[PDB]
Amino acid sequence: KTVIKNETGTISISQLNKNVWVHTELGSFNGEAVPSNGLVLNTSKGLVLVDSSWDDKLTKELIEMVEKKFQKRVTDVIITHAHADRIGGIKTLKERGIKAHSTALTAELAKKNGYEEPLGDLQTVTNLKFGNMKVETFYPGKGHTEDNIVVWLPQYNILVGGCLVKSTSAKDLGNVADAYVNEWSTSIENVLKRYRNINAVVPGHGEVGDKGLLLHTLDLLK
Ligand SMILES: O=C(O)/C(S)=C/c1c(F)ccc(F)c1F
Ligand SMILES: [Zn+2]
Ligand SMILES: [Zn+2]
Repeated sequence: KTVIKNETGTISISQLNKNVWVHTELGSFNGEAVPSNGLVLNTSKGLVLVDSSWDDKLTKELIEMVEKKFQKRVTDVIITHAHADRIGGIKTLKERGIKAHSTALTAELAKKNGYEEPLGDLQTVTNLKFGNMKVETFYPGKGHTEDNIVVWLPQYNILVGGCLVKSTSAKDLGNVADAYVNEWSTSIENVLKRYRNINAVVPGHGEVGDKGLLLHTLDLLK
């Protein structure tokens, strides 16, 4: 697939189909680069992102790269939980007039932790349409965090698992300070029950996979 990088290599976009790309950014933490993934949706009414990035500098540069390439503005972002990889660029979004969608719980947690607040407009199931691009958001229950949601593209059967879903390279659950490891299995089961025919699964970190990433996450939770 087509892969396009910034000069530093810290931001990359990879094409999944004509209108759907994965964005990946490296956040540097004590000398260790840590990548994280979101989506870029190229719609007839603008660009929509699933997730920002670790901080405002990276978010600014991601927006600028995609607006230049796709020749449209970023209009909306969906924030999938209130950790820095997802929400760290919220100040940039607000000051540019980019709408930052989230559940109410994600917005409360953002505020509790000193971030600017997203809209708190998403429910347990929300169906959005941007141009011709359909987007469903789903709260499956607690897992990696109490608030994590997934994003589904029904025209492509693409699931953005976010940090609820571990990549094949993840050999443990990672940081579980804010996680609910009992509920996590049930939450993944709720995803597997809702979306029974999945073409790709985008984890929060690591390589794109398929429903096997869900099953891998269930095994890590044993
Ligand atoms: O494993 C992950 O998906 C994530 S988001 C871990 C994590 C976290 F628990 C707290 C803060 C943060 F900045 C993080 F990156
Ligand atoms: Zn997280
Ligand atoms: Zn994460």
